[PDB]
Amino acid sequence: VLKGINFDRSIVTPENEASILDLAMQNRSGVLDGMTIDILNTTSNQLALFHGTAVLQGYGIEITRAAAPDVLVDTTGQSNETMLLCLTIDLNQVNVPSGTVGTNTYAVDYKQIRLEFLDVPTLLKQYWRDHSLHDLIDPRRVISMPLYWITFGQTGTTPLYEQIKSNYIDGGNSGNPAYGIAARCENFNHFINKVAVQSIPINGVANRPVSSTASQLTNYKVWRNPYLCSQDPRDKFAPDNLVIEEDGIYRIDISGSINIANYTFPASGNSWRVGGRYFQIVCARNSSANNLAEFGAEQHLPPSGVWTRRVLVGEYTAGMTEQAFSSVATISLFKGDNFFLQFETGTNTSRDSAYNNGYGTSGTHLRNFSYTLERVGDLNGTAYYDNGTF
Amino acid sequence: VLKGINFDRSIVTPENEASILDLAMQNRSGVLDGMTIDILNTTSNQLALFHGTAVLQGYGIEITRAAAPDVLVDTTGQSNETMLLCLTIDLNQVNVPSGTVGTNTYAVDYKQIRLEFLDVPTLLKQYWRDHSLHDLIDPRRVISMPLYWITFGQTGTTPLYEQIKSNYIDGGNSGNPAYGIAARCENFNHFINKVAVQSIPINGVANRPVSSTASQLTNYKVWRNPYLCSQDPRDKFAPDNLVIEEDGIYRIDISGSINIANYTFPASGNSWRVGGRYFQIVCARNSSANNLAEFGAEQHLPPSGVWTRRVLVGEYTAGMTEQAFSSVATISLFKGDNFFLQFETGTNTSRDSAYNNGYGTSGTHLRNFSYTLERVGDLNGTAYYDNGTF
Amino acid sequence: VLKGINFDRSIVTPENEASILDLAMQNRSGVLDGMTIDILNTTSNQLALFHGTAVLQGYGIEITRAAAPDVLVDTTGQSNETMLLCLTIDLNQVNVPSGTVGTNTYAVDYKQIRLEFLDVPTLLKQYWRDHSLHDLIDPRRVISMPLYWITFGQTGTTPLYEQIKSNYIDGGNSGNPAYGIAARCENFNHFINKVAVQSIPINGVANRPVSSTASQLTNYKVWRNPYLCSQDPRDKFAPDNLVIEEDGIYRIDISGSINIANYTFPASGNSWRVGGRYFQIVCARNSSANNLAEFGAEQHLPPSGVWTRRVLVGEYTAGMTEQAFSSVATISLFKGDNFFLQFETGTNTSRDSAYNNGYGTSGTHLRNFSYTLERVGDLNGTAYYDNGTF
Ligand SMILES: [Zn+2]
Ligand SMILES: [Zn+2]
Ligand SMILES: [Zn+2]
Ligand SMILES: [Zn+2]
Ligand SMILES: [Zn+2]
Ligand SMILES: [Zn+2]
Ligand SMILES: [Zn+2]
Ligand SMILES: [Zn+2]
Ligand SMILES: [Zn+2]
Repeated sequence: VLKGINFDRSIVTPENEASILDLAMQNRSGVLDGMTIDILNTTSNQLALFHGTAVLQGYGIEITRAAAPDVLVDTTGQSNETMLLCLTIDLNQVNVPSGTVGTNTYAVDYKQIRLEFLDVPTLLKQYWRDHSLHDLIDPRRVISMPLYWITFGQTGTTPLYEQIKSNYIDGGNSGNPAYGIAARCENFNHFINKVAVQSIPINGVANRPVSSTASQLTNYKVWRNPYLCSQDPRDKFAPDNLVIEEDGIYRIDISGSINIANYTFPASGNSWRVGGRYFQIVCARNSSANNLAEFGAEQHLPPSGVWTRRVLVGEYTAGMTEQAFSSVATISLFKGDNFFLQFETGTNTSRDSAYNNGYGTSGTHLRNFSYTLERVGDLNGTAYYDNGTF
Repeated sequence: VLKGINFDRSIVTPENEASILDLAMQNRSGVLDGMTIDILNTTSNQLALFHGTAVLQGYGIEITRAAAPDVLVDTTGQSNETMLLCLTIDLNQVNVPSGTVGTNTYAVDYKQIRLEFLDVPTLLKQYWRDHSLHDLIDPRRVISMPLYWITFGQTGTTPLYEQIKSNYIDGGNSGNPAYGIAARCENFNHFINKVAVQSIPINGVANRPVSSTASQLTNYKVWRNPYLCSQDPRDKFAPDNLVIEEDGIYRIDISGSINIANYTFPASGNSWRVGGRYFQIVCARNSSANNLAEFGAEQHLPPSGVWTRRVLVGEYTAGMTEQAFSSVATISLFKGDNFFLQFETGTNTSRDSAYNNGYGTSGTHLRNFSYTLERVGDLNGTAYYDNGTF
Repeated sequence: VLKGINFDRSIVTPENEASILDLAMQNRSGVLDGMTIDILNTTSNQLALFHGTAVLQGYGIEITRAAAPDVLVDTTGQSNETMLLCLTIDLNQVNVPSGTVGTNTYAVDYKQIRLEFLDVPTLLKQYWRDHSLHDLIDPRRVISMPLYWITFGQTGTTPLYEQIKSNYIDGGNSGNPAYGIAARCENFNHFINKVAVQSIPINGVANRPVSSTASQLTNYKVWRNPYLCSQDPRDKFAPDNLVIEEDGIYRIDISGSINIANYTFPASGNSWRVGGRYFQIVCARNSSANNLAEFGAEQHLPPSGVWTRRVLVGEYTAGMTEQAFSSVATISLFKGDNFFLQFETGTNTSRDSAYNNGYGTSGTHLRNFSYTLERVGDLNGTAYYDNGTF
């Protein structure tokens, strides 16, 4: 029958308002404030955490402050292991109330909530990002959120820790937690290698032209949303590739210029005319490598016929020292994909190349180059096939 | 007096949390999951629907699963008619509870909820998109959401069905249901007709250059959000025009290049110089035709002085074989409007035309052309006049 | 201990659903409908306001309609002063219920809610935009939202009023209240002054080329979201500068063309070649002046190393009459900052200038110029340092 949830005679239940808060959170779970490690109160038998608030699939969880230590987690028996400190909801457990709402003594022992140590495969099997308490097809009773990588040493030592920033809603994303910017950078200058195909380094290090003969690897300001993407973990691909952590339709914006752009000089033989040289800037996706996503999670397989390369800018050099370009596109990306940008031209400098024979500032380079990658849509349901192939 | 809704001594009512869920839904109503037709359990006297969840102006509605058939709708008396299967809320009705919260027997017969067949004019008069239970000026007691076009044949036959996808929150839009992408496409190539003004086909079919003498109508990947826009229903305008289904401020992104671009050849008579040829790419809106919106609904009239054409790219050809362009603009669009893109140039190929005299690959064409149309703002209240004219 | 908020044995409190509604409002407070001044029922002793709804840090406030006047505020004792009419929540007060839920006589005198007159410094000390009832570090018990600037004259006169539009969620922003468009304009034409550095007027008045010898100051359609930005209050900077009212990551889109663009004419001395002229379009931020934000509020100080200028377009003129450009960038902006756009070129018209020696339509100018400024991300927590410098 047709059942009302929010109607005059309805009873508003706990799952109901949890389902409402989950909707209000754009189906994202995470720590809203605090819940960071407290090293001062951390020993070889206990791990301490500061007070804070978290939302796990619409259920509000709080670590209360008093007097510190705000909370203590038992580390006894954990040694010579890398574990995940997890916040877990277990709906098979029973919450035990005590006292009364009449007196001012009502209290609850929330046995449905746990702070625990799990190994990577156990967490993955009950990770909120892949499974749900509210799931249509496979509804779960136990769900977890990883907070920290905890590396325990020998018995009697305090452990090493690494925050799982993808599970903390810190800032930059308040208001649109499941969307917004994935990656962005400030303007940078990058030397064009004398090759037909090359990636543009989008991860914070560019080969900056410094003199008339030399270029040097120089850092530039870059930012990544750890919930949406991360720098490739393999050092071969780390300067150029992003790993996508979340499926969706993304917008890619690029702008910059090609400086010291090559062309065929106007001479009497070519009727005093500029011979333009073809170049293109492409964005690309690649899913050949599995397990690139956080925790080595299984990649989300793209639909059949999915794109791999897309031209953003395709034109000829125009005989000027510097020529500007700009491009904006929406593209489908999948969890576990590599995402990168490529510059493409011919290799014959006297005939078809957009680059010259010079080096450093005297050689062809990208100048004032920048990009923004933003999640703008999801790939749930029908969209996966209708919108996911391009 | 100043009344509190969420305060210590307040009583949180059903309309209250419905108003909260409606806000959390960005004032969009629709089926969240399931509620699709069940043909196997559909006869000539009954129409079956699968289990699912829907939100109608903040009221949660559920069709429960058990044993199938999840729900049955009476089709007796319906013959030789095209009807709308609607989910309706009727606040004039009384919900009948039974049993008790003490025993485990509390149940409700939600007579305020109906699955029914309505004709187009009846649905339009109580459609959630145009009228509201929460409305300030004209508050309603009965509101409906159309789910399927149901075409009943002769007495004794099973009917034909067409899903009303604008009223299903399937995917691509979870998290920002009233906004996001309206339309997007992959890169395509389109031959420029030897005319002064022409539309660029944005609906999935382009006139692709295939040989040195010929171009052929070729499909390209395109996607449309049915809640925001649809392909024009008139075949004359179907390859080029979108119909806007929702008012708002939209962002239009375009990029591509003009290939085999025409110019005046450098000769001794013009001092060995390139004679550039003017062209422009414009976006346009037109509201002369009423009833283009879904169900033939009345168009929303734009404010006085509203724009009709906007230049996105305006420049000269530069003497190169291929020249890239890009443009991004925010524009106001109204429910019932036609939206389209136009390429504009001169008609004299030896003097002012951006196009040449060739055909197919030998003729001037758009190459790597793509666009994204996105809803980025609404036109409610004051914005209608301050932001709605451009 | 781990406390549940939305769990089976939990008690859902007023602060809880207020915290839920605040999240659903993207942490924005404001009037949702009505609450505008009622001049007809306004005397020299009372100020009247129409019925309406407002949300203040998740608490729903309503002014009820009956018979008018919907509400009356005591103006006795207020004379020869500019005051702020404020809606205030005071959690130190006690809400007084009466009657019973059994009979149909339950009512509450919400003493925690006040409509009052405050001076600018008092409002600033308890303004919702800077302080919170839900705040982690400095939780407050009293918070206010300014609705109108009320200027009282001599005793016996009705006052003058100015609506505080930043605190009214009117339209354009329903669904994404804390984000969306900050500023946008229609295409305009603007004469390039014969200087090295100049601002592009983004506030609705351009110096439009009208004849072969003259340009004239002409209005163009522009829109600003008062919650996000305002026109600079100092007349020296009013045609060009915006004041940012809210911190965040913003997207800036620009497009247009440079018409009657200057270049070195091809002659026998330069081997019949076009000598390109360098120009750049930059966006800029400046925080040297404090108190530019609404109510003269203290500016939010940017992180150390913050950007001040960013190149959007950097290239040479290409020998054509008109050359198009486009650019999209994400930038950090802070409350109290000035934001503006600059056109930059050389000053020698016979050597390095992108502009010529002509005036009006015969002189170099921006044609079909437009922009969109949009808030796309916040700068809360860690983002302030990681994302706030660029
Ligand atoms: Zn649920
Ligand atoms: Zn996954
Ligand atoms: Zn976006
Ligand atoms: Zn309401
Ligand atoms: Zn309508
Ligand atoms: Zn948008
Ligand atoms: Zn709170
Ligand atoms: Zn402030
Ligand atoms: Zn945005």
